[PDB]
Amino acid sequence: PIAGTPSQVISDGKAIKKVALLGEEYVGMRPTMHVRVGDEVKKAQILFEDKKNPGVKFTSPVSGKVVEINRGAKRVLQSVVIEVAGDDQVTFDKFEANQLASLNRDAIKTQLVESGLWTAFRTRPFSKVPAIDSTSEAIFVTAMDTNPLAAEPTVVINEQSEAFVAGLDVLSALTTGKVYVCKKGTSLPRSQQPNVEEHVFDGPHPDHVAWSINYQDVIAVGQLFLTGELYTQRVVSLAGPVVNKPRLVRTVMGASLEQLVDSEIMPGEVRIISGSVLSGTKATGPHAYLGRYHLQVSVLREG
Repeated sequence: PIAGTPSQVISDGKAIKKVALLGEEYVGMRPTMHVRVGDEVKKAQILFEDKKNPGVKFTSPVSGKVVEINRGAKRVLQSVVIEVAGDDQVTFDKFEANQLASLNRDAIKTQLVESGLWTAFRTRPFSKVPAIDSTSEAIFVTAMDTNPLAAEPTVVINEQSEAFVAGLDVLSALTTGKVYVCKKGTSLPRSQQPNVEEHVFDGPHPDHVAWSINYQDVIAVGQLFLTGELYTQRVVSLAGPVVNKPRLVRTVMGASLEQLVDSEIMPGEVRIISGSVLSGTKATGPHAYLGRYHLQVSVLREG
């Protein structure tokens, strides 16, 4: 019973020379561009802002040069594409791990907003990035994944136990109430803060607004406050019936998916999806990049 089931083992992904942010992934987003084609950007430099969500910043995952600003019907921002070059970056304050749970909420927000990592959060429902002036009594951490062919979160978190817990400690200070780690039964490194809860699930077989953030973005939150640098590493499941060796591969936020799957694939006509067949983007043309909230890439036969 495989049908493209990934080996839950991490290895290096194929080389990535360009990345993008995808404008249509952010509910209600109406962009104001802060770069144009030809601009050089640092990692964590702002590429655009949302007119309908003032103060939220959408920042570059890499140092490089803006090579494409793709727009569709009614001029919607499809993608801002950055060709990797150099290692320039905006840096932020760093802290000892023992200080994180005691930081002030407003300083936490400012660092998350300024770095762009604030976009990791989405409200429930509406699925919008929270307003920067808002708070939540309930931050949910998704440390499980029910999508077919997803990466097992425990395997990823095991490489990054310190940063995962550090991220939970930051969230424990950010929430006005509790943090809820949604997980399968398998044990995980545990925050020591009393308002971080675990919610254990098993499956599948086969204002009062909560926020949600996935476990890889929690690792990124811990790295941001421990090191002062935006942490753009991703571990994604590369899987599907036409993937020769489905497995977990290291890549970067926003990675070119044409470059990521370069001869990982059996011959024939195939379709690349950022995310899963249940929740994904057809990764073609200006959309052929890893979506902000996607932790897997599915490649399937065409018919």
